[PDB]
Amino acid sequence: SGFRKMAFPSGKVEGCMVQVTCGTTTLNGLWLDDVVYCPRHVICTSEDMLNPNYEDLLIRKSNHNFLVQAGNVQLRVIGHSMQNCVLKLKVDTANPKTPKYKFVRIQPGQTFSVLACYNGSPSGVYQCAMRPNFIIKGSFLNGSCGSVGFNIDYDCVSFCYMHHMELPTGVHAGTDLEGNFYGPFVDRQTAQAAGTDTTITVNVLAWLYAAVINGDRWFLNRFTTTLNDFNLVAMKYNYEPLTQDHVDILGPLSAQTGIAVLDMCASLKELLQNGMNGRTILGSALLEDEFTPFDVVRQCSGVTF
Amino acid sequence: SGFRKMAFPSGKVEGCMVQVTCGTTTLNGLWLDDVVYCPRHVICTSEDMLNPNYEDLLIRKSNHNFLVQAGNVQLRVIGHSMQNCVLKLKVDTANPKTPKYKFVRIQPGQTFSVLACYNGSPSGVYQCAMRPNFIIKGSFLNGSCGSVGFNIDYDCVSFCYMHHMELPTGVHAGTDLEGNFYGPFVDRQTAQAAGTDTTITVNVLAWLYAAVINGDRWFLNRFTTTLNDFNLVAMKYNYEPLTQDHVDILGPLSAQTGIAVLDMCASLKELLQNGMNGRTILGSALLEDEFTPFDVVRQCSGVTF
Repeated sequence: SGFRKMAFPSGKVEGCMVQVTCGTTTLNGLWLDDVVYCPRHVICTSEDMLNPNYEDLLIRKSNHNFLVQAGNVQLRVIGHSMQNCVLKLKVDTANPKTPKYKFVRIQPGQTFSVLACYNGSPSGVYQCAMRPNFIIKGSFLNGSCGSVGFNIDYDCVSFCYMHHMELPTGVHAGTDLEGNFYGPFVDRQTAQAAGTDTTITVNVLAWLYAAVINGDRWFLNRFTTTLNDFNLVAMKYNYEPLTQDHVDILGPLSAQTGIAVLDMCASLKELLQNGMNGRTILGSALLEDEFTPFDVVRQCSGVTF
Repeated sequence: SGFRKMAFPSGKVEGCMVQVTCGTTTLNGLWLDDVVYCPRHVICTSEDMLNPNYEDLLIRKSNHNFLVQAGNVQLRVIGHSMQNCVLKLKVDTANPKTPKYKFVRIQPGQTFSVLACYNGSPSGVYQCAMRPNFIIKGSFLNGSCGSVGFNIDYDCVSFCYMHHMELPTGVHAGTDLEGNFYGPFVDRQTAQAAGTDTTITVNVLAWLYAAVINGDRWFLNRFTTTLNDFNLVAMKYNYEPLTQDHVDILGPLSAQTGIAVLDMCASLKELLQNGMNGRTILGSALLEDEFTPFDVVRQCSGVTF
């Protein structure tokens, strides 16, 4: 037993990380089959970033202007094109370590692992949520751009995120692997702000179930509530409203624990109204919202890959 | 910027995980060169675990009684011996994925990554501290035994932990890779308890430095203190006493931030005396002690492997 924020094993992703250099700018790329995916802002100077016309900047770039280095070996780039906010560099060698993979656009509230890289070399790995306002709160230093986020289902890696920007507020923004940004963000150094940060209610509930399963139950109270009643309360605390789908999704946890979803909602309500009074739940003094219901099930039954 | 509890990339360790089965018991082993390391309690029934004589139980086991399976391939076991609380199974094939490695006995307060495995397959990876009372608080389900903890320095993996026991209290105990337990624990299902859980003061300080570097400085106050003064306070809050060595170790962070170690100690003192008043530091409502000073430096400058 015991419950941790756990990333997926990163080996399959490690073998896909390369270094992409164009002009003075170096960042990370993802080498799958004979294509290297990286942020298009690889082509920009720091001055360019204030107001780039990527189409114009791209005109002055040829295949030979993109140095792609996989460990100590130079890849020959035989073609390139822009797809939304990513570059696809066609290279002449298929990555021999290409895993079974998908590209997936994840929903707000869903979680994934980030393999933070610099100069195409991995630094570390950690679990993240795509927040309701479409930012993530990661750890991304200079050079980290092109680092990816992913899930694994057995042998298949689903890539969902590529890092592109740190906003003035210190939060992080990026795209799916087709290069469309999560949220309204653009690949320009301007004032952009994320909206109100809201908590992923369904995730908090899952985490409370994980707690109970693990012996933390001091927070279980004698009340129940209704979806509408609970949601009134959720609104005030900037919690995402809870829907019947969310309830359905929590069913297996409800069943395992014998605690009806709405009874757990009532426990959550008291916690929002009265706080934790200096206590903890699974070694946290606040309500953790970076575990999905599936994450909880996955850990609590020990699914492997 | 931004600051996360980050594990080391796990690829190098993944390629060393196997499944060890003896009788009805299956767990994980670490395959390095031509040796598989696993917990000796692989040889025990659940009844045996109440009071095992490992020497006697071992007498009835031959090489052929240990099924070692690396992915889908059976390894031939050509020798076996007991070293403290681990078995070393000599197999006839060197692991072709053996990385540069060391075995190291870590000190209390030091951190490492755990690759949680079941049936020799990885589940996930997360960062841990060896606590002052020699337990870790992990996530280890049935079958997880033999999962390892490690650090990486560039290409060299330093293995420091193998999981063996969950205590009645839900905390976890294990050995170094020579099979000596951290702390007083034994590989028997009896009442054993860890002592008083104390906080790793030097780590809390490092984390406060990480905070400041990242823009969280609301907790900086106008006071300083002395080692002795601070320690009086530390005693009361069950914080490990701070020594001159710890101060020395924090020097680079002191220098980068321009905040003297003893001034940061005074900030910490007020936090212990007055709590956080419902505020957070790097998105935590309590004092995080699972980052070493080196961890902080490592992340804040983006060291790769």
